[PDB]
Amino acid sequence: MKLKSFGVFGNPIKHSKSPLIHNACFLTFQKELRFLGHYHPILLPLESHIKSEFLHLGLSGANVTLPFKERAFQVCDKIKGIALECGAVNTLVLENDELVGYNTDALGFYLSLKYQNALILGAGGSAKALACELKKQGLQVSVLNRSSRGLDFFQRLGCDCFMEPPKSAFDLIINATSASLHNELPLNKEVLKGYFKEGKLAYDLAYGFLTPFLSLAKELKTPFQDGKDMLIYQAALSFEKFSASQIPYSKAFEVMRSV
Ligand SMILES: NC(=O)C1=CN([C@@H]2O[C@H](COP(=O)(O)OP(=O)(O)OC[C@H]3O[C@@H](n4cnc5c(N)ncnc54)[C@H](OP(=O)(O)O)[C@@H]3O)[C@@H](O)[C@H]2O)C=CC1
Ligand SMILES: O=C(O)C1=C[C@@H](O)[C@@H](O)[C@H](O)C1
Repeated sequence: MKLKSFGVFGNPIKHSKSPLIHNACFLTFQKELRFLGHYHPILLPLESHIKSEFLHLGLSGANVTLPFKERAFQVCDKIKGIALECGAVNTLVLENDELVGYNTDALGFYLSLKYQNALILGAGGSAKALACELKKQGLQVSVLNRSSRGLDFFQRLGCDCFMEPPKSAFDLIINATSASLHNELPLNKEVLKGYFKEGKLAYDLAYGFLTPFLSLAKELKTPFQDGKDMLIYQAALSFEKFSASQIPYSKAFEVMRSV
């Protein structure tokens, strides 16, 4: 049997539960796979090059997490599937000696979600995949962000874009910023309170602890959900891509969910 190398690129990366759930799958499916796969956390400098590192490390496949998903989109040799509409790549696979990118956040988020409009906080890789997905489900989408960079993408999708918080009600209030993992609110506390009091679901992408955003939803008795189901769904989808589409995602998902 041959060894194959995988990982997850990020900064920070120490929080990531992607190694745990993937490694479990690589062991569970080793015979099917006919290789011995191992998945590492990989802390990348803010100014390194995703493609060069992937190649230098000899990876067969990787995930990409904050703050690299839009950069991954720019450096792939080839993009496939819905990533072509996401402006963001979270899944890398070496295919035909080329670095190919995919996006599993869009469908992972779809699957994780059991609504007519949405407010997305955040403009980065995760927010782009989400906005693309929600617009496809027929939702109205508004995007509120700190900065005005990277908003052409949301305008062309047909979203309403803001730097000043709109005074209107949103069913879904989604925290797709990286504030939580640096552990601060994505927005002013009082503004956020008003959104929650009229909202139906507070959704934070961060997983593994109670974020300031979700603690405040909790405090107000607004229904809330963290990033765990999305993590596992996108992970499974990626694993399917890692396997060259041999292991079906639903098979990975059951192993990942239990570990
Ligand atoms: N459910 C799950 O398990 C998943 C969760 N998500 C999570 O979503 C988060 C975002 O990831 P990703 O999109 O790749 O990261 P990016 O670095 O691509 O984007 C992060 C965004 O958050 C914004 N932001 C950061 N700090 C603040 C702040 N204090 N206030 C308002 N906005 C802020 C940034 O704005 P600016 O440009 O102004 O800095 C940027 O728009 C991460 O925590 C990631 O783990 C991602 C995938 C899966
Ligand atoms: O925390 C993680 O390990 C990840 C989170 C999301 O950004 C995913 O998109 C990424 O592929 C892996």
